[PDB]
Amino acid sequence: DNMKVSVYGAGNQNLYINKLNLPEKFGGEPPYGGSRMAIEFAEAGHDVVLAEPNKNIMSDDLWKKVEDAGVKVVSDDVEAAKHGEIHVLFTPFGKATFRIAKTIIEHVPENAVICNTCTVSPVVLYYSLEPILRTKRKDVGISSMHPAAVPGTPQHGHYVIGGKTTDGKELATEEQIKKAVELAKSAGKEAYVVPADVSSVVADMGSLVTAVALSGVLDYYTVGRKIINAPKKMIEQQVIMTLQTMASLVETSGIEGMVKALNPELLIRSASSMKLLDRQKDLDAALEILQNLDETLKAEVEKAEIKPTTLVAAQSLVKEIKTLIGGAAAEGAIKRSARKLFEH
Amino acid sequence: DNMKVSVYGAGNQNLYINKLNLPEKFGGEPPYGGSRMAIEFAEAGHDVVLAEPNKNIMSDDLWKKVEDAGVKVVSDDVEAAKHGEIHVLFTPFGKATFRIAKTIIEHVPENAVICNTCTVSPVVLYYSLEPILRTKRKDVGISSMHPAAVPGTPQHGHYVIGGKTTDGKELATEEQIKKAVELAKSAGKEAYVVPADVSSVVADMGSLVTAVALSGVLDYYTVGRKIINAPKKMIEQQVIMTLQTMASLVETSGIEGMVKALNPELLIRSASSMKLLDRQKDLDAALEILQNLDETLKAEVEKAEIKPTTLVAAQSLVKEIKTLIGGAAAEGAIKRSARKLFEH
Repeated sequence: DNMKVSVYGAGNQNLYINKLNLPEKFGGEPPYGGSRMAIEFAEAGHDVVLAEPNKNIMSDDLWKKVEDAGVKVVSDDVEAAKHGEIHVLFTPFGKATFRIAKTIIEHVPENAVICNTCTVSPVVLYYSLEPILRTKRKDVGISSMHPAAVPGTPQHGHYVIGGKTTDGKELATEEQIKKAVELAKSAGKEAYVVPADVSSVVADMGSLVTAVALSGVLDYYTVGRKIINAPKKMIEQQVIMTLQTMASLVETSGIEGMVKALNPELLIRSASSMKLLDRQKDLDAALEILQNLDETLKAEVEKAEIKPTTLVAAQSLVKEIKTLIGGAAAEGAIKRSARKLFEH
Repeated sequence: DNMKVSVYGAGNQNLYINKLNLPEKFGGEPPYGGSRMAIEFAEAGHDVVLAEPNKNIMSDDLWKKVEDAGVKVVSDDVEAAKHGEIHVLFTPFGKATFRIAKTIIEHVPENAVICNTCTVSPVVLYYSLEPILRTKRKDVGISSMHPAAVPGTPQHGHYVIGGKTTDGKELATEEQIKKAVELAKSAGKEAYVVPADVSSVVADMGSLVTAVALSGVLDYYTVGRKIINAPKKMIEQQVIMTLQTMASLVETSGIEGMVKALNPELLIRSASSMKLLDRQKDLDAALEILQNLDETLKAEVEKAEIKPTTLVAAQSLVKEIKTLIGGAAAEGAIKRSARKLFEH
């Protein structure tokens, strides 16, 4: 393939090189992140444009490397928009990802696909563009290419690609998803297609939380079934209640408000009595962490306010709303409320 | 002082003595659980009835201990219902909690309060009784009395009492809650009032999941803010996304379906490149656990089906539904869907 590829954002080389010291702490050599993605795509033979308005985002010697790989660098996102059949956003969190996506959407070629990388779930990106996608650009697809490590480090061995959602929504066509997969594979990375509604949870930075929370769920699942012989449905209900309540508390009250509501001291005492099995290293680590909370953090937790939080069964509620106001109106409600939290 | 108390359920002594091996691993002597609460309440000078239909739940010799404390044992829940001003449901069980509550609600004395102990959230218990509580028995309160460990063990030093919810709902009057607090304090216990919509997540066995998940969130919060310098709002959004997605997948697809959806092998690779600070023992523990999943478990994960699961911002969605159909109808939908998952 000789795909036309546009990458947006060179990546913050000061962060990677000078703050985090990736070369020594992880390995590889600069540049890292989006400009490295561009280099790898160009070396795989694709026709690559890198859009980066801020020339000072890396040293002259690193720009040399980008250029030597055959990457064409432009400062104007619209020029990049017109070039690519696939558009890869390596963009600074928040308004930048949404801003650039909204900037390029009116200019990308017929049937183009736009992919986020580390910032924003593809479902949220889709929602942010939905007024345009639903009508004038029904041809444009949304997907993602989550590296799961910083590109340029030896830890970067694959991409996670957001495909058809678990509830059957196709945010991009099969042809568009195949382009993302090939782009990942042509650059020697493995490519894993995952439902777009879960892709960011398995690959982005928050995967730390996913991994730790999951180990806790499995720990309890084992204790519950193998020691207590609690019914499976009950164990599942308790897991749902805990994860939902924490998510809802963070949503209304922030991390500190959530911490205030759950009360680490009380939590430690109850969780302690669940120390039963041979090795529950997750539980041991958790008890040590909660009992030695940051001095500033404890003070910031006591200052926090617990806001009104509604107990819900979320997927059961989604079904309830679909039957109540109809599929179209429910999806509208889900879209608008998702945007208000994750975009606005 | 010297209240009339009714306790329902003596507790599965085989579980406490033989499954959990409490006498050796934790301490104290049987009976444990509900019958031990009755004993302690009687030793504090209260007038106690213990309702237990199955006399074979424990040996005659353990029954002796209960009677010697002055506890009156009956097999009929309705008899206990007429006796108490406070009713304590010791049903770590399943739906028996709902059956007994529905049996006693028409028979409890004026102004009685009904408290569950483990597993079932008082908000859900309230919902299951709501048509009667909102019509014929507006005098009755619902609360909870979650022990910090199994009653009878040395580790049990406090109770968590479910009070007014975070969104300001009063399931019981302030006076009924203070009665519960006074009772809980029997035998020298501490008693803490926690909003009823979060009390079960802090004190029940699911607190294992709460503690471990919280340690992951705090780990990521620290790394995110102090090392990577990720914006706080980004960290909170990813935390919400992770917790919500795991909760929703378990709800639609079970533990096995959720694991299948998130894929521990993929998870280990992404989370590994977040081993980014001196001590992150939760992360270390999680990576080892995910890498050594139970064989029998793995086969049931490959057998599992990932069911339609909808990405949502739950509290934002609750607000959106309210603006669409009004507060009363929204609360109806929330109540019906909560009962469908947590009560059936």
